[PDB]
Amino acid sequence: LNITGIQSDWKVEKIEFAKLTGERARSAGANGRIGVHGKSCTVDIARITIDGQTGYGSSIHMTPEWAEDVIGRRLLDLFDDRGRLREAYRLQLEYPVLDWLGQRQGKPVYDLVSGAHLETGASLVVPCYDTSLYFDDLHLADERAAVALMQEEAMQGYAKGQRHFKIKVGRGGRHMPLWEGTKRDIAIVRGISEVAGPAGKIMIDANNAYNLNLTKEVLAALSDVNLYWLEEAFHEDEALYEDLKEWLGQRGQNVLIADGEGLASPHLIEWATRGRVDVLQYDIIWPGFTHWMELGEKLDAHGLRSAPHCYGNAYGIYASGHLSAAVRNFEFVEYDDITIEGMDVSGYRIENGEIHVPATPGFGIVFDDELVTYLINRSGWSEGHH
Ligand SMILES: [Mg+2]
Ligand SMILES: [Mg+2]
Repeated sequence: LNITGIQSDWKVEKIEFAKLTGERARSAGANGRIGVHGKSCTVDIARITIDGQTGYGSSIHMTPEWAEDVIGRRLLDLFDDRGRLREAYRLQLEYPVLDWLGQRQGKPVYDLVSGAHLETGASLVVPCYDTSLYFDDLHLADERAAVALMQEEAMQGYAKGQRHFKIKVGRGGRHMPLWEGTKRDIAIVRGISEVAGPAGKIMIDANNAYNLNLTKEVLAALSDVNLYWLEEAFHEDEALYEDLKEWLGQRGQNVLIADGEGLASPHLIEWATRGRVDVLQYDIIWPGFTHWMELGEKLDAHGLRSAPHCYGNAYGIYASGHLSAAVRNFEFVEYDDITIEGMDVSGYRIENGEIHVPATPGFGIVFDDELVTYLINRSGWSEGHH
């Protein structure tokens, strides 16, 4: 981030907070470890005002008491001598602040953070995948029926421009009997592979419901299906992933190991640098965008891949698209089709397995000021003044 244009008199004038609500296009069922996710979605949003101009973005871990202590601070003082937002402000304010900087400079965040030296202008187009393939089949006793239902769901995404798909597996860990559930996982993946076709990338996500041998059984069953990655087969463990990697190598089966969401092992990155994990999946909100810019740099330096987790928060989708400009080995935007009341994302569009990020200021999302003001006053909160 270049902050040489930030004037020292620009101060945080107001911070306001509200929870926006919406719905995903199709209700999401269970996954390997927990129950139905549902259709309702929310996004916690803050609106910051600095030098008479507003910026909007995701905000977490912020209380009115915390914000009260930030009012009156100079924007410059929120940054490192290296142009990086200080740790203390990231979760609460990085998104509103980055949006703000984009509004004030009239640039999309991707241009602010890319560190690019070549002339800008080229449209930002980023691979994405459909993450919405949950255990939506559990009400069906028949395996073939289950496959057909999941194929239809994949087709729904395909019609909306999705070409790559992540399929939840691990049905036998908790929700179905172990052996039947595992057979069904395999059959569903095969079925979706037929939908996606030869250029469609297929990922599977067990949400830790497998163990090493169950994982080997599933992978062997799916030899003829080109799987792009295997995500959270079981809780990350250097010894188990070392084994799996060697096993995959012996079979010449090319499947990336992906991990890192939730409460990750504190040694996961170490394990990745030693070759046990290929794709890292820390969440786009926590630890966040600034963190990911630094992490992405380190991962790039080791030839490791970045695939920020995003689920449960629609805002993170658009953030992920912008982050891609700052990380060489950026894999995909994890996409969930969500409509949030008051959050106009129409500048973005999906086409042929890619999300086209608009070149408009900040994150290119236009919030409904009046609705947000209502929500702030009704249930949210406000600190500072105009
Ligand atoms: Mg996952
Ligand atoms: Mg994990």
